[PDB]
Amino acid sequence: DSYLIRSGNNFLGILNDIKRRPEDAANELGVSIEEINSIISGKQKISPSLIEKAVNIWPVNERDFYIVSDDCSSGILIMTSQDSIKSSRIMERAGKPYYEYRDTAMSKTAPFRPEWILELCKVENNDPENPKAQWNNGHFMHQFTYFIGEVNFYYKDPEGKKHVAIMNTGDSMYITPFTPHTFTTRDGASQNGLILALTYGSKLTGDIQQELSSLSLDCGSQYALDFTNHENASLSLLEYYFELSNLTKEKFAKRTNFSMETLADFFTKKKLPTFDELKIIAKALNVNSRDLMPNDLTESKVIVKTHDQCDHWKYPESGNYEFYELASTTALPHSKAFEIDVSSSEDLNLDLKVGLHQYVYNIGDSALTINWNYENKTYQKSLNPGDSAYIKPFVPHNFRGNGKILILRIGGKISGDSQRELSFVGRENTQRAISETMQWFDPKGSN
Amino acid sequence: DSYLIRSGNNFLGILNDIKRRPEDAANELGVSIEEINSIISGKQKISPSLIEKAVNIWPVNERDFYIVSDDCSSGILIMTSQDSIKSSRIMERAGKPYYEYRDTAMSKTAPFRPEWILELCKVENNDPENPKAQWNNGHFMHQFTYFIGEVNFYYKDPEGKKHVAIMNTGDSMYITPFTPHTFTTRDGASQNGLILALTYGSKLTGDIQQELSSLSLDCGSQYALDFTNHENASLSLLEYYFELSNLTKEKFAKRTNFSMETLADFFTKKKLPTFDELKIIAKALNVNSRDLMPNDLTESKVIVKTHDQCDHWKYPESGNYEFYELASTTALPHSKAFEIDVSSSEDLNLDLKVGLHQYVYNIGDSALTINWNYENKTYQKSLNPGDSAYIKPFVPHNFRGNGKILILRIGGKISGDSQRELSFVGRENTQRAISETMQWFDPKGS
Ligand SMILES: [Fe+3]
Ligand SMILES: [Fe+3]
Ligand SMILES: [Fe+3]
Repeated sequence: DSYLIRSGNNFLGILNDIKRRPEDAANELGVSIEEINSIISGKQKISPSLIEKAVNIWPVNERDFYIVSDDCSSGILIMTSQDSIKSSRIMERAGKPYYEYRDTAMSKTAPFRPEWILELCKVENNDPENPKAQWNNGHFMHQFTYFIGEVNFYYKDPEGKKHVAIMNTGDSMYITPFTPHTFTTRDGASQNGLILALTYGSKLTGDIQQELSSLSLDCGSQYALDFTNHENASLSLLEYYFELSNLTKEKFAKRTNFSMETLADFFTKKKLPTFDELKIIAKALNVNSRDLMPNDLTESKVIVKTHDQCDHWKYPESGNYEFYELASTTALPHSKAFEIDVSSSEDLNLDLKVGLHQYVYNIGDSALTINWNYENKTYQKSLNPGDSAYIKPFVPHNFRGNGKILILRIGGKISGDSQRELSFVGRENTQRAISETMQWFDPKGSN
Repeated sequence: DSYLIRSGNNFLGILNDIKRRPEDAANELGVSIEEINSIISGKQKISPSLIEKAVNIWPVNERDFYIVSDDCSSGILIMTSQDSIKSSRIMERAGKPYYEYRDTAMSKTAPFRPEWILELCKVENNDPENPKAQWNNGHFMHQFTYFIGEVNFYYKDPEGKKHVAIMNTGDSMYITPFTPHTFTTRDGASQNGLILALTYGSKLTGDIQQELSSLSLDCGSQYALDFTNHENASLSLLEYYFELSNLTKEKFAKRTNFSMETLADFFTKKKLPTFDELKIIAKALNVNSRDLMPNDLTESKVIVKTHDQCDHWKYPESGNYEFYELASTTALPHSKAFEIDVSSSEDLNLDLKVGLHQYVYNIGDSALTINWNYENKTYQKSLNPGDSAYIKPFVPHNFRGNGKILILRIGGKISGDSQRELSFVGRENTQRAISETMQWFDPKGS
């Protein structure tokens, strides 16, 4: 029923945005005003017949009327090791069993696609060209990976040359979307190698992808700027925002009080604008220096990090956890992967809180408890070995017991531009910004 | 239909992301593998029965299966002044007709909601408290406005006080979402005032709004950082990203090699980190300095800009146009509004090209010709007074003749983070990133 309230708020917002009153919707859609008001109030779900009428007269899409179902209303969603076994499926490559996939904790509200994947193909050497390795085409999802056992991680560099990483338990990696890769188990291993492939979408799924799909490939491909290195990224961003301004080079020079030659040094990669120069350039282009800056450095398309390279620290000061910093890339500043040693059993107090989507997997051999609070209610559930969990953003929680967990945090679609826009709109408006509850004007008047 | 091909590609993407082969989808959904392949190849639209079944076993929502119909297949969509009159609706406030709305050029692929709105209520003075002004509640859409005639722009400040800006032809404004406002016509004016309220969504509509809607208000509201001023924005971002790292303050100090007095001055707003210090903080928090940076300055919630205040220049160097920079705010760096005088008769070059959504309205009293190219096909169409058009991003085009146009450019959801991510993925991967066409692996091998 809270689904219907959110669905009614969604329909009301659609009517506000196109400047249609409830009476206007009834007249233009050929339906009674009672049906329109019953949808707005959340009494009756909107029908497929009404949705199709709306697409026919208004610049709205069918997907605008279907909201996301909340499948984790208590704030944390747990999937058992037994349920993961039931979802098992074997995939063959070149006629022999190659992978076993198992689903882990996912939610309709989060972009996680975390896969338990056992490596069924064994190799006799660590040659990256070994023909036993069956390669994929690369895939759309970003992929973080945690290694368990004697796994070989095969991947290609941008030139197409094959590489392999000889991985062991606690190693981790990140691989950029559409980079081909495959995994095997080394011969002589006590058991088959296993990877926890924590794949996810970021800022190219859902609505944004649809906004691109309606563009021609020639136009759409021009959004992809040259970020192959830091200097190219600086010029690509400068050129893009210079084009956005619709200035001439002469007016641009006159506005910044830079010479035409100074500008020429920038656009030919001869000179790089200093921080002070970048701020003047940004003001002239009606943008922020933040908008002209690339990332601080250019990461490799594939990041490999062995466990011995992981920095660690106690958290919090009391020391209930030991955090291990797993593989990462500044190309995804909101993707945080941690290995956490849990050694605390004295209380139920909530010592962890973070504004990101969270996925958990019990990689130890002991059971752990998750305590959390959500909507004025406190919960406590067990996370056994092989169990996984999804945690909504900002939910205060802890982990209790003696064990080890894998955690991946991602920003989803909110972190970054969206979070910043919501902050500018104002904290007093966040509730209405998330879900509209009133018509955009009162016809009786404000007087 | 290219709709069914894109819709099948979308279904393939869903299966790839959950690691389901066509055979895996057939077994779990209880349907034949021919039905699965016929959807993927575009030979048949997926049924509501199959979608409902997919939502019941997989972490997908129904909206994931409905794609956007391309209603602008030529790259530019034109709406006539007559079509705008046909969409007319007069709205009353406090018992009297107050506005006449008319729709202008819109596309299902773009976030524009641009309204032609005639001010039917006339006021006898310029008092912001005048009871004839009928205020709204504020609305979700960002709003740019271009003024035609003797219009009064009423708005409220953050403290709820009422203001009025005495506007005239060529004036423009921006107003932040949910700021209440209304418009009237000044007396003695020869005709009713008109505004072109070019409203639009940016980065809080659709999926982003859905991602927030499933969170409790307590959790969702914590995404809203304190951006009331530049210093508060700097501390808000620093604290948010410090929490993401899950460091203690002590490990943070050891990682940065900063003294505790230096960190304490940051978190109490005594001192703000220098640019060199900000790079050290970002490396320690495993993010970019740009991610820790706020905007350069804090803009007002309402921006008012008269015609006299608009800088202008000839474009290009040869001089087919005179561009006038209308109202703007660095809170939306991808929103660019221009008034353009066109005085070019015979130049073949397509001299305008920009990676943003574009809205055009003929505000002059003369017709203009728009030339453009899209998908290896050159077009030429007329833009009469009162006609409007939507232009897809990166479409090369020009305007020819003698006249005046209003242009609003917005980034939609693409500009910013999404564009940067697509750039990192690589231009050679753009086709599959936009629409996946192959299974993520070949079951026969490499
Ligand atoms: Fe993969
Ligand atoms: Fe408005
Ligand atoms: Fe006057």
